[PDB]
Amino acid sequence: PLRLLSSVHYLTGELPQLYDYPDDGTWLRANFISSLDGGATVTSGAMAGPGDRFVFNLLRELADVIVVGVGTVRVRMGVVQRQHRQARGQSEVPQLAIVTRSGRLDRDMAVFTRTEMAPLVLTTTAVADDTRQRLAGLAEVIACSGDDPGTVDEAVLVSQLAARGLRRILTEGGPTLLGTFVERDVLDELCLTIAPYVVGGLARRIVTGPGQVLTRMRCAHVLTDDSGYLYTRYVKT
Amino acid sequence: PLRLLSSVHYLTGELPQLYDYPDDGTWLRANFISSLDGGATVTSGAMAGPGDRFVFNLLRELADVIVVGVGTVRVRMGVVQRQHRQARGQSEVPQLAIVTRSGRLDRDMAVFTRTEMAPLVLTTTAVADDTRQRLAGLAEVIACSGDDPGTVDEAVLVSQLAARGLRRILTEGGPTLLGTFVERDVLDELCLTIAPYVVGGLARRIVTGPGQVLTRMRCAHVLTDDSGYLYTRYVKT
Ligand SMILES: C[C@H]1CNc2nc(N)[nH]c(=O)c2N1
Ligand SMILES: C[C@H]1CNc2nc(N)[nH]c(=O)c2N1
Repeated sequence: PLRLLSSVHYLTGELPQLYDYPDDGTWLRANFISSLDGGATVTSGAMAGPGDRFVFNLLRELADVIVVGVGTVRVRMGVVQRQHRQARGQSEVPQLAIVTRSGRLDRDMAVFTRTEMAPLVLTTTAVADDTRQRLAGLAEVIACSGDDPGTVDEAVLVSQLAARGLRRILTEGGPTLLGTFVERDVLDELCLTIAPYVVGGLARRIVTGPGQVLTRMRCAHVLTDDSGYLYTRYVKT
Repeated sequence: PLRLLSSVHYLTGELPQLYDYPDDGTWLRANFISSLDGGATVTSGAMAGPGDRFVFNLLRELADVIVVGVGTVRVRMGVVQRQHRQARGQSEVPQLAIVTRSGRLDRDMAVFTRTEMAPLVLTTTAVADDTRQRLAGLAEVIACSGDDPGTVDEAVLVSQLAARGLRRILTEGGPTLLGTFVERDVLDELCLTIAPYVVGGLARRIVTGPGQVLTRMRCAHVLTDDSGYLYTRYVKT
């Protein structure tokens, strides 16, 4: 009933295929890293070696847009990355989209200053106009409310991105945003690097919040390196 | 730099070898299960299928003693298990050891009633005598203090078990106890079942507490089944 996994193929070229987005339709992929004991932070960078950086950069290269919660904002491509993106018919650098319920973003933000192009600000119908005026010249502000003008509806958010030709979506956090995607069951795929460390009880998980679900996912692949990291890809359902 | 893992060997007999304890010396192994998003509970049973039950029972079968914190106590072997244990020179059923700093255990406890043999109660020098008197007939009470008679020293605990011929140690929790083992760096091995679910932000991790470490571990193996569970074994350092 059990089978041993082992190294069977040196990844030839072949990696982007293992992380391909579907040929059509919207697809929301998350990429996170955690310790063996489920801790997300030490930031997570301390747990991330060269292999994980390689996967991380690849997933950014494949994405139309990278969606990030505003807590975490408090995107570089190199020549080859830009080439590959252009060949596949994408913008040279992926768009950044920042999720905020309050819209309380400052112009003086690091996020607005060191980019090639204006990020998207994804927010509610209720604060969209004022946010649009305050961020004039810096960001495109998009209302992502469903039935309730005072909240962000995750399915609507995803649809708003798709409607702008940004159907291949990547999110890297933070844990609150990811927790809402998981709670609302709009997360299509989780790529998770399992780092070979234990960190003890203090650290938070890769998801936080009040939500509680039991969403079955299918294991699409597990990669590894000599350092004993596991680079996993799981897909609904 | 990356290699693809895949199924290469149907586990013939062969499983206990993959989970062997060292031939001599003390060895503290933990066995836990968690979701992809690092949640330990839904209890953890809801995430545990037949494969995980099989591994769980095997690890109990291999152990000299199972150490559990008192929060979690609020051990069956079948004929074949007993045979195997006897062949390897072990007691027919592994000993249970309950860790308590306060010693505040009641005689009326479920843990004392449905067992073949008296559990060990691992506690402090300061409360050992009174605990010994209250639990007369039900438990052997062992003081596990190091320099401080009011605390449990994890290294001493492990040594007290070893001194009684119980050098092959398994712990299944709870998260506070595991968190102290991790914090004190006395955990030699973690067997971790990664269940193919996300559960959202509410659940706790497999470890809790104030501790914060960065302990590198080596990946000894990863097993899998058709359901997409990963049964991992990591070892210090
Ligand atoms: C901030 C986090 C976010 N998500 C991640 N995912 C992987 N795989 N590696 C990281 O360093 C990080 N950093
Ligand atoms: C109570 C927990 C304890 N540790 C475990 N480890 C595995 N692998 N499976 C479980 O159900 C459990 N149950």
